[PDB]
Amino acid sequence: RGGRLCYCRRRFCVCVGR
Repeated sequence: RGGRLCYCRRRFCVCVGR
C-alpha cells in the first residue's frame, strides 16, 4: 500500500499523505 490516501467524509473526499 502507498502513503497517499483519499476518503469521502460525510460529504467530501479528502486527499492526504501519511
